[PDB]
Order: sequence, then C-alpha cells, then structure tokens
Amino acid sequence: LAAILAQAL
Repeated sequence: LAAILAQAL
C-alpha cells in the first residue's frame, strides 16, 4: 500500500 499511495508524488 505504501508504494501505491506514494504514486501521488
């Protein structure tokens, strides 16, 4: 999840 949400930036 961390890496997916990180796609925001």
